[PDB]
Amino acid sequence: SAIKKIKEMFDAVMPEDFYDFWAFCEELNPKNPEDALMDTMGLQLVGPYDVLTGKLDGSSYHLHWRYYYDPPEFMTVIRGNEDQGFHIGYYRDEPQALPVFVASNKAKVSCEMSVIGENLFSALNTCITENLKKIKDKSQQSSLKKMQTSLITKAKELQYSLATTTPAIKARNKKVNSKTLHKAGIVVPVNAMDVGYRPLTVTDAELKKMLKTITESENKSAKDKASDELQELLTFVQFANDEGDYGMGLELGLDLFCFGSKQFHNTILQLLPLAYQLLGREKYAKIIQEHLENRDREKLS
Repeated sequence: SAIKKIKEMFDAVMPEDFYDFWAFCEELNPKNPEDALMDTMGLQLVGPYDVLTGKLDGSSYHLHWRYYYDPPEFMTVIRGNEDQGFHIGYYRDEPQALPVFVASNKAKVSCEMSVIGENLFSALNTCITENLKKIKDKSQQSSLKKMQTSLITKAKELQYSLATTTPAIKARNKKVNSKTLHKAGIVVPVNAMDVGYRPLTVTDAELKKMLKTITESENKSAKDKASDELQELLTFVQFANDEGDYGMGLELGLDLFCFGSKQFHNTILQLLPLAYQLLGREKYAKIIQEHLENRDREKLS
């Protein structure tokens, strides 16, 4: 019941910890399981969790709670500080496949992704531990230190790891071709002849200086040269695409997306839609097309 409507609206299969985490929250706040973490740490379950609540019941739902710097692989499930744009979501290399780990992002700070666990129990344990080190009252150490005890004990009965990193995550990081500007990483197939990925001709630091000059610099000389250096990269990507190294177009597309400048929107759908479809990741091609279609938004709907 809950399963078929999540694949009805969000076209994706959720892990076991997704459903177990809602049960854990329902034992905390039975009326409003979504707001079980609200008074304690100020987080609310959203995204595919809104199917379990019923605020949206009666295509366009992937974008619902998709922040500015959320790549197609990222799907938000918990929202937080609205000044920082803090939120937690599942990172998923392949749309068919299950999420590889849980990650958080501060959309109003940078595009960088922070891996906080393999499941949402470890994700919450990481958030609790970080919050406990910051100065607070005696009662707010009391109120949240009880939730850590509750979180710990339910994680073990259900037998979920609470570590920040797990062997599977480390094994996945071995297969990453590039960290990307968001630092979460990209994984594409690479055959025996080492075909599939191709690194960028420029490093990440050099690349940001190239994009900065294009968007914010007053030297028609320097900005045209940097713009021409971007064309060389774009021209290298289609040589790679012709030869099968699809991963480079995926890296550079995500790097432009990570920079945040809306000047590169047209250039991003030059890269990522074509990349995701050559990689056999059709849905992620449709994600990015709609996200840049309307990127500045009231994430509620």
